[PDB]
Amino acid sequence: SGAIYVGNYRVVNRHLATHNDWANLVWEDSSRDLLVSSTTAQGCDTIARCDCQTGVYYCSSRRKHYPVSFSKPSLIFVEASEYYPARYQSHLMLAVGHSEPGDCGGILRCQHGVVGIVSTGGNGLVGFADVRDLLWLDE
Ligand SMILES: CSc1ccccc1N(C)C(=O)N1CCC[C@H](C(N)=O)C1
Ligand SMILES: [Zn+2]
Repeated sequence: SGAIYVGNYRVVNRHLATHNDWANLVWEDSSRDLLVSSTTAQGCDTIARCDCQTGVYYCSSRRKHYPVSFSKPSLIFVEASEYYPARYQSHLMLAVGHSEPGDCGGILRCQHGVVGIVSTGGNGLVGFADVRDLLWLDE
């Protein structure tokens, strides 16, 4: 679980969006596993605008923040789960790190701010949904 709170926006994994989220929708993309809903109060997260490939992510299944190197946002095969059929997920970055289902929503941050949120994983892999291209989150 977890979200990004920037301006009057709440950014969550689309597969974990609550009933309150769909009733206040701004934008969603199934192929990216992202959903953005509107908020009444202003949030304080800053979105990174960079091409960093090193950062720190929060892993709820270990209660630890880990430093990682991560790939550039790409179209990557994601196996079928209870939330999506087998498909390519776009704008996804992989790192070598622990993750389990339950860790989705953990923030990945670099020196410039929020880069993305945990969205997928594997044996010793963790995947993050990038948000650095969503320039409109700033305005
Ligand atoms: C952190 S998720 C995880 C971690 C280790 C191992 C497996 C997973 N699973 C199952 C995973 O990748 N998911 C389930 C949630 C939806 C994901 C998606 N964006 O399509 C696919
Ligand atoms: Zn950066």
